[PDB]
Amino acid sequence: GGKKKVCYYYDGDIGNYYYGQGHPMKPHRIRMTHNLLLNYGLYRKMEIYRPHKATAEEMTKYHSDEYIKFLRSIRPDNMSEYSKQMQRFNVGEDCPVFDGLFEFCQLSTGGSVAGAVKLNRQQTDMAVNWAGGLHHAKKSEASGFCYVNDIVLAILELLKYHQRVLYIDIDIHHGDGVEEAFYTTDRVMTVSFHKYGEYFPGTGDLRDIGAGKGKYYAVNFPMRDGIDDESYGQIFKPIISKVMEMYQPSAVVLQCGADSLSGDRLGCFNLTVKGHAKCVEVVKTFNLPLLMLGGGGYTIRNVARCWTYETAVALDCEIPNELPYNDYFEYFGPDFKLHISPSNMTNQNTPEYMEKIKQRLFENLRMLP
Ligand SMILES: [Ca+2]
Ligand SMILES: [Ca+2]
Ligand SMILES: [Zn+2]
Repeated sequence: GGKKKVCYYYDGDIGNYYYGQGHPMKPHRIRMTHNLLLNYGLYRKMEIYRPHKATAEEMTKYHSDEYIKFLRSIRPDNMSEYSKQMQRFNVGEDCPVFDGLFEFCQLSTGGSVAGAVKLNRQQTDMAVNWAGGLHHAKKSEASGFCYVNDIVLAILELLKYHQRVLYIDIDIHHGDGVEEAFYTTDRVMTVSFHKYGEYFPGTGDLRDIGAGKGKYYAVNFPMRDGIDDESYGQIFKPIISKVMEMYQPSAVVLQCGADSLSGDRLGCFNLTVKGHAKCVEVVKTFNLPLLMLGGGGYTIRNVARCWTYETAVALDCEIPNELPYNDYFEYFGPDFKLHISPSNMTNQNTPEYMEKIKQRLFENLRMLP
């Protein structure tokens, strides 16, 4: 399918937002990512855009007027005047109020949508927005560190020019927000691979398959602790292949949540950057308008490496394992390499389990026209 034109969305301000003392979600990781790919000379091969700030008008194409209205108003100075509404909208602990909250959502969202609009116009083959991928956010509620669901809004944009859009979610956590939004339609197929069993967000069972017009247009691959490169690659390509064959989308959205990497602070998977990036490689080969977003990721050196590498994969541009000098060079010790080693954790996902789940999803997929 040849080399592909990549467009890439980043706001220099994004790293300055702070969830608070001790919070694992660190918007700084995107700036590190940015700096890393810059120092590898990857700006030479792609177009760089600074997203606009998405507006409430844009946000309410999915979200309720009341919830956005709230997000626009809530500040740390005025919290105690909003306790009820906070509780209503699950803003308080997991999803803290911080300085610039709304603007952060605006910039996060603005890349996802600008990416979609760019793809809609047939001006890029791939769009990259690492600040996006906030799959947990719900119509009137924040969840799992996400406030505004940029993915959904982006898909609402793609649906303007595409009958069928494929959403794939390789974050360790289940894409409930996206799944939920599109649960009753066939215009969006959602595919989430994720840890399942006593683990946020609690949804994403094999048996969760959509409803109504959208029965079989939601697909879930529940996994256990310690999944590795061979196990993941054993099933990702076969499943993505069958899905492409049966569903035939004309646009793909790929959430590349990096918390599925080995050594993640909150994750319990054992993938490498290469294993992780293999997913991007597989979806790439299909040659469809492809929007790539971020998501989870809490060992921030590993997040930087992951998305740097995956941007380079978008570009089909080989980069050395020797990290170039960069503004965060010390975060990458003691090795200063691009690629990571798996840990020695047990893979609870037997080869047999992986084959069984895949055979069951195959059954489900036979049910499409
Ligand atoms: Ca997932
Ligand atoms: Ca669906
Ligand atoms: Zn996650």
